[PDB]
Amino acid sequence: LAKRIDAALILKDGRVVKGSNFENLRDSGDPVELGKFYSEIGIDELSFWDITASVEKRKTMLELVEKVAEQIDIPITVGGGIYDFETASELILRGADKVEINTAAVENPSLITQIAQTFGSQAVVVYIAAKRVDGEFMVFTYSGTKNTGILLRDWVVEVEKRGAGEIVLGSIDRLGTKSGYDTEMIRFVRPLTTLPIIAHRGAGKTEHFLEAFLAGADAAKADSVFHSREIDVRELKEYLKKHGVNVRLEGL
Ligand SMILES: N#Cc1cc([N+](=O)[O-])ccc1O
Repeated sequence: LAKRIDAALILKDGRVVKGSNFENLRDSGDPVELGKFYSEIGIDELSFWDITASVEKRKTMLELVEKVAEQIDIPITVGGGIYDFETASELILRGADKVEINTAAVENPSLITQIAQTFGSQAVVVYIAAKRVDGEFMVFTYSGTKNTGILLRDWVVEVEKRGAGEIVLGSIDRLGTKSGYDTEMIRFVRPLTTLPIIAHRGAGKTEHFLEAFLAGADAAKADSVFHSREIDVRELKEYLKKHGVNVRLEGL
């Protein structure tokens, strides 16, 4: 395939947290206008990740999905507080192409075969959060705090086997850093699974993305780095092409 540049939008109350620095938008903080803007300038897939806990927070997502699905041309993934089949089913049907699950996946791994059987494996993204514990990659859950004792070697083969469509590979050690994708972790996972692998956490500069794809990543996601305008998405794509990565450009 080619390699994707996925962009990720963190939501509270259907708002984009800290918004964005594109002064040309009408509502920097509006996910719909931001998301559709990223789809006009190079992003290949978008993530809508909701940090809302609240009472009517399942509605605010089903709302925004509906508004987003009529407007945005590229694939959309949703995750944030998705713990059961009800919530995913309702989200895919309201307009979500893929639903992300994590803790609920590790706690009942058949929720992914469940979502898969109904909506197709392509609709199921398993986010795996891992950090080194005593020289050994472990899967963590609950926002990367609960050391589940499942080592990643095995979770990556289980996830594939249970029917997931793609994995987001997030290195907890890189949260907030801007040193680069954990390319050791990517290289460690790469032979364990034929599934598409989305690199996440670390991105700080252009060249980090070239590193991520040589480590075997099928895609790289970042967020703040694009919204702050540290890395201009179009620049990022001309670079990746300059040095032999297969990425889709536009050319006007
Ligand atoms: N994808 C993703 C994602 C996950 C987390 N998270 O599992 O805390 C936060 C922000 C994100 O964009």
